[PDB]
Amino acid sequence: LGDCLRNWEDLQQDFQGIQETHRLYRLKLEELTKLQANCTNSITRQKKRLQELALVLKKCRPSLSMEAAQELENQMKERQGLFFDMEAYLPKKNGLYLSLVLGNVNVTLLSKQAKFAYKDEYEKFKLYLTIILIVISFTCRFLLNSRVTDAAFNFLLVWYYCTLTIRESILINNGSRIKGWWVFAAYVSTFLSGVMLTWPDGLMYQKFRNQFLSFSMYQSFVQFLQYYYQSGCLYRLRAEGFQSWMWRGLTFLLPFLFFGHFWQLFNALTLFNLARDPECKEWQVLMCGFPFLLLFLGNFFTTLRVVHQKFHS
Amino acid sequence: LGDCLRNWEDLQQDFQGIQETHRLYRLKLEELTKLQANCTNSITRQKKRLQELALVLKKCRPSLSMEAAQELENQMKERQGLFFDMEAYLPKKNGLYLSLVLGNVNVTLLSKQAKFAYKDEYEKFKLYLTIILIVISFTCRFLLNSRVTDAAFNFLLVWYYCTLTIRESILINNGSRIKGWWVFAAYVSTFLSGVMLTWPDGLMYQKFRNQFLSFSMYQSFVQFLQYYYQSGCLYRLRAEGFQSWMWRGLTFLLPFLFFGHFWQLFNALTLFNLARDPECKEWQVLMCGFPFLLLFLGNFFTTLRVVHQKFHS
Ligand SMILES: CC(C)(COP(=O)(O)OP(=O)(O)OC[C@H]1O[C@@H](n2cnc3c(N)ncnc32)[C@H](O)[C@@H]1OP(=O)(O)O)[C@@H](O)C(=O)NCCC(=O)NCCS
Ligand SMILES: CC(C)(COP(=O)(O)OP(=O)(O)OC[C@H]1O[C@@H](n2cnc3c(N)ncnc32)[C@H](O)[C@@H]1OP(=O)(O)O)[C@@H](O)C(=O)NCCC(=O)NCCS
Repeated sequence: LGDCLRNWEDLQQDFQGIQETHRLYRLKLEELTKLQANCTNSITRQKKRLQELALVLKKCRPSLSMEAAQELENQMKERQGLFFDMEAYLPKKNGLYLSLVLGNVNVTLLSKQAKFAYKDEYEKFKLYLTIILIVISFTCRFLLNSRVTDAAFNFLLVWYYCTLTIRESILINNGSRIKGWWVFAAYVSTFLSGVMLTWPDGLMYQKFRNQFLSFSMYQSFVQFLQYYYQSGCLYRLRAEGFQSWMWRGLTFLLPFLFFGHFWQLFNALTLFNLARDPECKEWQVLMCGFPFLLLFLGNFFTTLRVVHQKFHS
Repeated sequence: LGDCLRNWEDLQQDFQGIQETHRLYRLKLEELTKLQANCTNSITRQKKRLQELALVLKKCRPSLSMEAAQELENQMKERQGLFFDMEAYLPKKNGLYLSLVLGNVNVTLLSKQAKFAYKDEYEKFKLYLTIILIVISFTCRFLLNSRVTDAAFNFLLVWYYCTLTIRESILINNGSRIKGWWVFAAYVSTFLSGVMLTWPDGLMYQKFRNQFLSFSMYQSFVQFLQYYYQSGCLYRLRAEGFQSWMWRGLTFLLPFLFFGHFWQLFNALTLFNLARDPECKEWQVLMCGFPFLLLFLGNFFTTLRVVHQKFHS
């Protein structure tokens, strides 16, 4: 009717406004997309030129005011670190893994509150799937001696460790100092739980079923303590007394980490004593004992490293 | 030395500049991040108010110049589509699936050349993994009658269909009109290839091994024709004569799509005749015949839908 168009025009009176407002935004979006690329080639050509200055300096300090020359070291150690806080608000480019899974989308959070809010969502993610991986691995272990439910647990374990590699790769390019092992221990665990699906139900599977299930039920319990430490370390780093918490959550975490690292060792030697048995006929016995042997030496000799660097600091 | 610092200062004569330049960028980045949210709440409150105008009109046209009332339709048919080209340069928010896998990162490409360059990379991705899924499924089918290599093919098939759901979900929020089935046919195929790993090597597996392997070797060959059509429809839509190609690549695609849809039907009825056999003892016989029965009715009655809408246009 008449008024039916009267309200139709009182709403398009400002549709000229957003149409006007959306012009001055795609213009801002396009001039901002060039300020990023401008600011990216200019701090990357200086940095590659900066290290060139260091090598020209590195060769002389052995041959040589002993520190008058290394007074230039702390001059380019913070500056190269100044470039790192610069490059933290510039869009990076995906690595070989994210370009595979996601393509060439941009995954860098261009804020300091957005890297936080994403690393908080990441710790909550590992906690919510820890409440599922400890409820599904408890029925599997105690309530149901089945194989369709045990294969549904390894399909969650595979999907949960594949989602970690993706989320730990979005953290790694948005400014996270995740040591190389922790991102590899997820590929090793996806593999170890992948060869766990191909394992035919038989006599060796029922002899390692209780060990694997009650370990990945413990490995979820220790991820409840990792959460409360990890999320307490990122909610306190945002805002001396922080090393009194860090050296308290760690003291109450290491015994539960080393009881887990020596359960992976025990889980490996088992699959090596299940192989020497004639009733064994499956390669999956040996090809699980090696991941449990990698995950031991990798996790153990890295958690010791993390404490060897925190002891000095 | 002396000149060793002379070049140290000639390189930081502009480090005051980028430090200056990087201030005026994070300021632009922060005022742009507010222009997006400003422009997002203003075209979403008008749109939800726009449909309100339509319902206030929709009730009167049956009860009632009746076309002077319905000329309001095409007045807000493209207007609501005008909002769709607006919202195409604003960052969306991830759906329930991307928020699971990726978190709350932003995955929308804010350009028209960036949505193209990402949908081109997506078609090339499906082509490169089609050359792997046709080389690994040919050895499996003809060269190697093994089980560790057949389980390595289903682990690629699972990973390939899980990477499609992620990449088809980044397309869907960056402006792609992918029909609901095509994104579901990937969850059905991941499941069907997931219950293909749990299938214990036995007597029923060796009776369906040749069918499944030679189908997923055909299904890769038809993805060579899908690529050259999909990428030909993507490089021509960028730049009458386009319906002469579209109705030619389609004419040479439908016979290869319906020979594939009636192979999924044949693959389903087989797993229903492998169940009625006493020598069958595995639920995986039935739980594959249903996905092959979904993938038939879903793919077939959707490819017919796609041709039923292109016939009218
Ligand atoms: C000591 C420990 C508990 C955490 O200490 P930490 O202070 O967080 O480690 P770092 O000082 O090296 O910091 C590395 C960065 O990556 C994170 N990080 C540390 N361990 C990580 C891990 N396993 N996975 C992902 N991120 C990790 C840290 O939060 C930090 O992030 P940020 O600097 O961007 O904020 C670590 O050894 C750990 O997490 N071990 C788990 C291994 C395990 O599960 N063993 C049992 C198997 S049954
Ligand atoms: C007809 C067909 C070949 C493609 O026609 P089409 O014109 O591309 O489809 P539409 O017109 O509906 O367009 C839908 C959108 O999603 C894309 N699309 C179409 N089919 C798609 C599919 N299976 N997967 C992903 N995207 C698809 C289109 O490229 C288009 O993208 P865009 O508009 O953002 O540029 C389609 O039926 C198809 O791809 N079928 C494949 C199913 C199959 O593999 N069967 C054999 C199984 S053995």
